[PDB]
Amino acid sequence: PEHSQLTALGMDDTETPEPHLGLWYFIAGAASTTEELATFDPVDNIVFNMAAGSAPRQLQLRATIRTKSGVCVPRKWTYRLTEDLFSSSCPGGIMLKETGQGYQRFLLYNRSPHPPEKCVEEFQSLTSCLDFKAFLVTPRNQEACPLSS
Amino acid sequence: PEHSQLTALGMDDTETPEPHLGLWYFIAGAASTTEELATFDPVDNIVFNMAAGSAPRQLQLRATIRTKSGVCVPRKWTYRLTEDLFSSSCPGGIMLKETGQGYQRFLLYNRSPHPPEKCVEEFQSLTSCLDFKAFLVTPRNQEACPLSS
Ligand code: NA
Ligand code: NA
Repeated sequence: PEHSQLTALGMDDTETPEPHLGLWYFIAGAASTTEELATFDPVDNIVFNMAAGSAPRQLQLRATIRTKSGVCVPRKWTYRLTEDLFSSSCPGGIMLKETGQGYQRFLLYNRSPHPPEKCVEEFQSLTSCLDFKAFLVTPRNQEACPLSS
Repeated sequence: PEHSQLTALGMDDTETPEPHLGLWYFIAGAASTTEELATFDPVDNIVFNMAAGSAPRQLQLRATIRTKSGVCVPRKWTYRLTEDLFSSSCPGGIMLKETGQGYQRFLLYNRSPHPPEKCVEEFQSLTSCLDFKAFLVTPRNQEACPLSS
């Protein structure tokens, strides 16, 4: 089972509930090339929940993508899990690193659909610092899409 | 001419003189694997100057490495140049990214042989954040070595 790889890189540890409960939102991505972010160009917003993957060391995201054009695309994604920022800039936040052969991207989620702008700024600033200058912030102009139970 | 690649990633812009004049010191390195830093294990300190490389888009470092065992190894290195941190944490600092096929490392220099410890801490913290957890700080217990003119 070859899946894309997630590594938790840091989070706001004071947020509730634990990560496998409740909803998360997709805020922004940073990568070294535009290709590693292009998949998100049609996205307005993403609401999702994270679950343990039944098989070991696995994460499942159940998502509904709100599209810039206004429609909703439901999605169930399975990943392999790997074997400052959130202290003030990003309350309710989590940053993950997505990895497979030939690609890397950093992904910024939040418990809130509209976190304080200084979160995206600090994430941009930090990733830009280390030369991951391809950057994408979801516009989040539209309502979230329905997501099951 | 295939050389290792340097990209200036940020610097304290208030330091004098311009980078191609005066001396610099090697403070620390961060990479994703120990292999990308192993070359520096025998190092106590490095004093060097940076020069334009006569051929275009090229940088030359003339260095003398003080070795942990106490000796001095002179060095002339030629690189290809690419086509927050320093605002407070690292006065006199510069961070570079060294790159070639199959490897990346971030390199921290300073005008001063012993910058304030909160510089190394912020560089460690920032690189560690983005999952570049192989880390090396030169011990700098010994005197710098002589370097020409
Ligand atoms: Na920087
Ligand atoms: Na972090």
